[PDB]
Amino acid sequence: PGDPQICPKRCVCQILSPNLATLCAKKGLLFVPPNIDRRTVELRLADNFVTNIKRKDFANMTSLVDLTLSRNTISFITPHAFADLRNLRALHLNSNRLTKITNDMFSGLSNLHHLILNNNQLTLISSTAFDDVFALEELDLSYNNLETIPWDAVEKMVSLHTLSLDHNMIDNIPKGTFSHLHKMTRLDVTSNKLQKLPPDPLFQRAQVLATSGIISPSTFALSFGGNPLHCNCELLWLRRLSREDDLETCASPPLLTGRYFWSIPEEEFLCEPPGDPESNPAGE
Amino acid sequence: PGDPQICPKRCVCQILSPNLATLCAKKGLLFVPPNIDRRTVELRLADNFVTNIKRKDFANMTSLVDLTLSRNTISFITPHAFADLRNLRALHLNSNRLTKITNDMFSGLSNLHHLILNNNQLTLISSTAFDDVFALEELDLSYNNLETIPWDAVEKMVSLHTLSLDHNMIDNIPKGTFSHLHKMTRLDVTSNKLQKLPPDPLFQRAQVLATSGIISPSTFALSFGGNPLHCNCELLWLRRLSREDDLETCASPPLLTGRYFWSIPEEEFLCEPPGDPESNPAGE
Ligand SMILES: *[C@@H]1O[C@H](CO)[C@@H](O)[C@H](O)[C@H]1NC(C)=O
Ligand SMILES: *[C@@H]1O[C@H](CO)[C@@H](O)[C@H](O)[C@H]1NC(C)=O
Ligand SMILES: [Ca+2]
Ligand SMILES: [Ca+2]
Ligand SMILES: [Ca+2]
Ligand SMILES: [Ca+2]
Ligand SMILES: [Ca+2]
Ligand SMILES: [Ca+2]
Ligand SMILES: [Ca+2]
Ligand SMILES: [Ca+2]
Ligand SMILES: [Cl-]
Ligand SMILES: [Cl-]
Ligand SMILES: [Cl-]
Ligand SMILES: [Cl-]
Ligand code: NA
Ligand code: NA
Ligand code: NA
Ligand code: NA
Ligand code: NA
Ligand code: NA
Repeated sequence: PGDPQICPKRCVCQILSPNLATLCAKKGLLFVPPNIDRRTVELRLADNFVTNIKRKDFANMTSLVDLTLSRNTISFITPHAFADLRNLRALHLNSNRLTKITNDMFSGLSNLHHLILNNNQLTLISSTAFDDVFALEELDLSYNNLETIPWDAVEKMVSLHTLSLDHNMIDNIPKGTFSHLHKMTRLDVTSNKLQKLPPDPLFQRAQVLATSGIISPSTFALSFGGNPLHCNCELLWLRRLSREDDLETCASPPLLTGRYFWSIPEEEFLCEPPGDPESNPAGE
Repeated sequence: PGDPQICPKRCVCQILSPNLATLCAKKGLLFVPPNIDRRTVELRLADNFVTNIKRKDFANMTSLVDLTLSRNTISFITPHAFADLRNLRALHLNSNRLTKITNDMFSGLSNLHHLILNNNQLTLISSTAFDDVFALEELDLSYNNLETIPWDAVEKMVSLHTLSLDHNMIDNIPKGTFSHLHKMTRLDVTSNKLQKLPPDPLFQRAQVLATSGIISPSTFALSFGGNPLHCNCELLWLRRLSREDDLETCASPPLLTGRYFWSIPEEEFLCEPPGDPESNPAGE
């Protein structure tokens, strides 16, 4: 309807026509203010103490595009809370207390290009949780407890140019995930449990080359440092890249344990014919 | 013995007589280097990826004073790991993955004046864990999951001048804890579950006073903001202090819900004679 504009007592509401924005940031709120005009395009709740997301909070916000909950203490989100936002392109949940991501949490958002989850305690993400977010251009999981993510849903995100997994428990990356993703310019796996990384043509751009007539800048940013790397032939493709030394370190095999990844010559990365690994490349 | 000095390959060892220091910081280590001279006074491991503390790591370090493990990913500490350090005055565990503090973890350290635990996932601290640390001048629990701490052990720390509890789940502070602690200059309870705060004479110094012939600086730093304050007569002593407005907010009673703590007049903080609280001050 054509009702007059609603603004919470503690917030500031801006109208730059047609758009309307509700800025509540750093007001000390313990919960989402009850009266927020449903026509708000941008909603800034960041740097508050809100602990809970009620179903009624964001209900019926059709034109809502940016929503920033960052730096709140949030342990719970009522199901179907975001179910009413079709137009939301960006959502910032970072620096909260979320321990889990359910299937129904993000289920409604088709138009979302940015999902920022970093600096939470999340130990788990449900299998279908990312099925509807396939339009994401940015996904930040950094600084969490995750040992795995819905890889099958991630390999279906075509336009994603940034994936930040750093500072997690992730022990494995499936081998074919990035094949169909040609927009990815950034992957940060730093401080994880990875013993191995899958080869991808994208990673061929993670090195600097020159003296061909042009000095080629690095067009892909990859950081694998801080992982318990098991150093064998499977990582040789990575050892062949010409890169800065980030102090990456091999966890295994025992003779390579403790030594810098780039300080090891290429000839000393060895796979053992048939238990390292385990018809591997030697053949059997 | 008089053995030659041991230094790890990746570290730098300084001798300023008599003292010896081993600086391993930011070397990318996945574990504590095995050879570290047992006579080291200061050991800097910060900004590494070490995940585990073995019994042998710090064993037999008698003269060790400062030990900084900060900004590591550490989920486990072998029992009796610190049992051999009598002279340790400072220990920095901050920014790690520790989820728990056992009874045997700190059991050995009498001389410890500084314990920095901030930015961990700790949900629990065992009842006797702090019994031996009674000499602590600084204890930083900030940014954790704690709902309670060994208050009985804390009220026995006489020389403690700083306690940082901020950004936790703590729902209650016992009423008599700070009575015997006259050295405390700082308490940060910000972003907790506290509905109430106990009155203490120390908190009488948390306000600024002037026009008596001297403008008195604030000699005690207290931050209670970001708590679900239940606003009744029990907090009146706090409302009487003349302080900056940090945007503290009452969670309850319903008529005070959402309103700024300092925007409420003193006459509107009311306790109800006999269920708020519950022979309370009205008498029964
Ligand atoms: C959402 O919309 C429905 C109908 O469109 C209405 O009944 C309900 O009260 C609305 N809720 C909010 C929080 O606006
Ligand atoms: C610690 O000292 C004991 C005896 O003093 C010795 O047997 C043991 O090997 C030492 N361990 C380390 C790690 O220095
Ligand atoms: Ca964009
Ligand atoms: Ca495929
Ligand atoms: Ca393709
Ligand atoms: Ca690790
Ligand atoms: Ca000191
Ligand atoms: Ca007492
Ligand atoms: Ca006394
Ligand atoms: Ca809170
Ligand atoms: Cl927090
Ligand atoms: Cl974390
Ligand atoms: Cl970490
Ligand atoms: Cl935290
Ligand atoms: Na906050
Ligand atoms: Na946080
Ligand atoms: Na390994
Ligand atoms: Na680190
Ligand atoms: Na951390
Ligand atoms: Na309350």
